[PDB]
Amino acid sequence: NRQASEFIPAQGVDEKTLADAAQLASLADETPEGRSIVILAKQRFNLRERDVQSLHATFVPFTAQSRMSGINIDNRMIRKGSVDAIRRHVEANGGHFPTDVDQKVDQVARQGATPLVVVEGSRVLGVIALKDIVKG
Ligand SMILES: Nc1ncnc2c1ncn2[C@@H]1O[C@H](COP(=O)(O)OP(=O)(O)NP(=O)(O)O)[C@@H](O)[C@H]1O
Repeated sequence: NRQASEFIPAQGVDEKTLADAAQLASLADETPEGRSIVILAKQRFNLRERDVQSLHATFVPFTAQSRMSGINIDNRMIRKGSVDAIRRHVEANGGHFPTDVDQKVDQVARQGATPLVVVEGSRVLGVIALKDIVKG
C-alpha cells in the first residue's frame, strides 16, 4: 500500500501548513491512502480531522482517473493529487507550478517515494513524499 511519510512546503511555504491542508483535503477522499495522509499530520502534529459540515464546508471526492481529491470551505479551497494532476488544476484556475515545488516532487521520487502535490486555490503549498508499505 502507499502512505504519506513526509511533506515539504512549496516555495515560501511552512511545513506545518502543508501537512494541515493535505489532511483536510483528504477527509473528502474515500481512498485508503487519503487516510494514510490524515495520519501523517496526526503523528507529526497530533491534530484531528476537521468537520466540513460543521464549517458548512464541502468534501471533494477523490477520483483515480485524475488522481485528485480536495475540500472546500467557507473561507478556503484545497486540492491534492498527482503532480501532473495538480499542474493541470493550477492552469485551469490560471495559476502556475513553481519550479521549487516541481523540484520537491522529483526529489520525492528520486528518494523512492510517491510525490503528491498539494495546492490552495490554484497555487501549490507543498509536496508530499509517500513511503511504500510493500517493497521488493
Ligand atoms: N488521498 C488522496 N488525495 C488525492 N490524491 C491521492 C490520494 N491518495 C493517493 N493519491 C494519488 O492518486 C494516485 C492514484 O491514482 P490511480 O492510479 O487512478 O489509482 P490506483 O493506484 O490505480 N488505485 P489502486 O488500484 O487502489 O492502486 C496515487 O498514486 C497518488 O499519487
